[PDB]
Formats: sequence, C-alpha cells, structure tokens
Amino acid sequence: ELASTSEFRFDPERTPGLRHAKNLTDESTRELERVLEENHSNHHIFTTTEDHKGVYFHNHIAHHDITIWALGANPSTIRSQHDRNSLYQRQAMVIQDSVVKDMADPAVYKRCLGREENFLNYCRFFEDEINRIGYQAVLQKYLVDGSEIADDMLCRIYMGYVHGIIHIGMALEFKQARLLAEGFAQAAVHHDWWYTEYLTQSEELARKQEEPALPLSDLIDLARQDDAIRNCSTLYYHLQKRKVTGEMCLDLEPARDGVLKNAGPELRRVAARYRVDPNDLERATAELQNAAVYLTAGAQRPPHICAFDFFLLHSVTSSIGHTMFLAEPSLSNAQKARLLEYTGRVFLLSYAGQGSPEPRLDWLASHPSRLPNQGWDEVFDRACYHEDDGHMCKLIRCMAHAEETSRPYDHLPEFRVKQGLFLTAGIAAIDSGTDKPMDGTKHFDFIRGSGFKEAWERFPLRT
Ligand SMILES: Cc1cc(O)c(C)c(C)c1O
Ligand SMILES: [Fe+3]
Repeated sequence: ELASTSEFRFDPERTPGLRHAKNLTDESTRELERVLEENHSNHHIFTTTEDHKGVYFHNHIAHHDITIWALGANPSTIRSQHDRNSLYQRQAMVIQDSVVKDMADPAVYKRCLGREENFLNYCRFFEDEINRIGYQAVLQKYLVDGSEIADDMLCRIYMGYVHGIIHIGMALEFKQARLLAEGFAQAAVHHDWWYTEYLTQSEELARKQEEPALPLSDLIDLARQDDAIRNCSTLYYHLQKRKVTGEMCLDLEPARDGVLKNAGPELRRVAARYRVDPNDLERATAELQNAAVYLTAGAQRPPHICAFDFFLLHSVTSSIGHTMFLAEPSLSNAQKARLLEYTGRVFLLSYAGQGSPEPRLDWLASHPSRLPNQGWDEVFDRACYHEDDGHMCKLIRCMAHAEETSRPYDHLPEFRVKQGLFLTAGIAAIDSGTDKPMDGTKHFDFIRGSGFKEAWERFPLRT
C-alpha cells in the first residue's frame, strides 16, 4: 500500500487519488517526486515565525504540487508553481538523531510537543514508528486508541486551521508514508491550546447525550439561530493592524478571542449534538462533506460575485480525508465515527468565527459562467494555472469529490447541496480567480469574514 517513509513514489495509475484529471503523465509524476523532496528537505512546515503575523502561516507546497499533479499539470506548470511558492519559505530545521531516538521515551516525546524546531525530528520519529509497527498501528498509537498520547495528537491535527488532518488525509489518499510522517509531525509542533480545550470539553458534553443528534447541516443552521453564537465574532479580526507599522496581523484570533470567549457554552451545546452513528458511516461521511460545501459555497451575498472564504474553505479541503478514514480496515467503526465528530465540531467553531454566514444557495446556483461549456475537466485544467499557494485547486478538487460521495444521497434533505450545484460552485470558485491572486503570502481572491456585510465591499457586483 504505502510508498517508503524514505522516498516519494507516485504513479498515475497506482496513486492518482480519489479525484483527478484524465491521462496523468509519467513526466509530471517524476517532476512531482523531485519538487516534493526539495520541499521536505529545504522548507520548514511554517512559512512565518509566529510573532511575524501573530499566527503561523503554513507551507502548502506539498498540498499544491500534489493537487495540481492530480489535476493534470504538465511538468513545466508543476515546476513554475512550486518555484514561485518556494520564494517565501523558511529554511528547514536541523535533525538531531539523538532526539529522534530519545522520542521513544514518552516523557521526551511529550517534552518536544508544540516546538517548531522539532518538525524534522518528529518526521523522522514518525517514519521510524511506521517502519517499526506499520502505519495502521501508528493510527492507533498516535490518533484513535484513546491513550493520553493519542488523545493529545487527535486534537493537534485540527490546530492551525486543520492543516495536520489535511496533511494526514493527503498522505493516505496518495499512499505516501513520507507525507504521513510529515502530517503527524506538523500536528506535533502546533500549540493552539484552545482546540484541545474545545474538542475535549465538547466530547465530555456529548457523552451526557443531553439533546438529540443532528446532521452537521442542521447544526450549521442551529448555530445561526443562537443569539450568542451569531454575535460572538467581528470583521475586525480580518482588519487588525499592528499599532506601529500598520501591518496585517492576527494578534487577536477569532476562535480563542471571539467564539470561545463570547459563546463557549452555546457552541459546545451545539457541538455536543454532532454524534455520528457507527453503523451509518458511508452516508455520515458523505453528509459531513456535503455540509462543508453547504457552509462554504453557501456563504454568498447578492448582489456581489460569488467569492469563497479563506477560513471556511479549510472545511471543504479537510473533508476529503474522511473518505480515506472510511476505507481504512484497521480503524473500528467507532474510531471512524469519533474522527468525523472532531472534524464536524471544528467546522462549527470555524463557521462561528467568520460570522456564521446564512447560506444563499439560490445566489450560488444563478452564477453566470465566465466561459462557455465548462465541466470539471475544463475547471480542473484552469485550476492548474491559478497562481496561488494551492487553496483554489484544493477547494475545486475537494468539491468535485463531495459531488461524487453525495450522488447516492442526493434525495435526502440533510444533503443541502444537490448534484448540479457542485460544478456551479467549482465554476464560481475558478471564476472568482484573478491574474494576481497573491503577493508573497497575502491572498486577494478569497473573502475574509464572509458573514460580515462590510467584507464584501471590495468584491465586484455580478454583471
Ligand atoms: C497565507 C496564509 C496561510 C496560512 O496557513 C494561514 C493560516 C493564514 C492565516 C494565511 O493568511
Ligand atoms: Fe491552508
């Protein structure tokens, strides 16, 4: 199954992922293995120091390179995209082999957590663990077996806007033990303590079963009806400037400083109702994936062009990984259910942070295609040439996957996004794209604070 911990090895037929272009070339695949190893060896998992912008910005190079290979990028496009995103990277941390070995003492493992200088140390520790006990046993030991170490790591994969679970999802999907170690290592060095508190306190509350279980889509809607949740945040988190230089920062963080400060008990009471049925996982997985497209693609405002929220779209891109968790024999139905629950509860926290935008699927559905005769194949190809850090192509590929996992359940009311709206949402995403989507690490094509009317002021009106 999983390629070597020591090397990246992709094949257009053996490792094409759950959703992809037609006719992936060996040439693109070799170029991809080249740039991935350059990225692993030369670039740190964070592209900023924490104090620079106030929160860590993440290295998306692994995710972008893989995604645009999967969508049929030529070797030249892979190189060009990778080279441009390489320019703002931090230099990789040093590996100390004595620390890698000492991390087998749980006291030492625990002492190294939350420290970015340990990123390649943890990568090697996880590569070693995979080779020692195999990946399936790593998932038990470091995620689902309910040890203090596995419960700690289960919260970390969601820290830093769920980049750990995104990385782990991609590793299982593309069958790379080397990317899986990267994933556990990314999670290990995060230190967003409020995720541990929210997910731990929410699981404890859910155990009491005080109110009935709802689909994620119903809980997105329930959050909006709540006075404390709908008012707990502000657009000000996306407009903060440093007093001295006027530079952008996230010194205040919507989740820590807004959602959990102002509406903690109210949100935990909603989160406690996302309880997933172990006997119904194919539908329950597809429903979480639909619900991510609902809250994200739904977050539109007439009379503006369709635009996608930078923070909400990590719900869609994180969501794909549960298709791999579902397909994994070594995980119990109960472990698979718990993973889904954690992901869903984070989706609610993220949604509240962005002002809980009321879905306007009517406005999304009437999106006028900039170009004629666009199907997924045409959208995928345009996503290859979109010059960001990979958010746009991951959003599009993950929505195309949700369309497929939803098709069997298109008649059920808890599936708010119906089959035709997925391609419309894909066209609306690529159509919102411009000729200069980024400047270094700054994004311009995504909205920030879609739930706040003022966020939409710099977005053109639909013609
Ligand atoms: C560009 C960019 C990358 C990131 O990973 C995160 C987390 C933020 C807030 C950003 O603005
Ligand atoms: Fe991201």
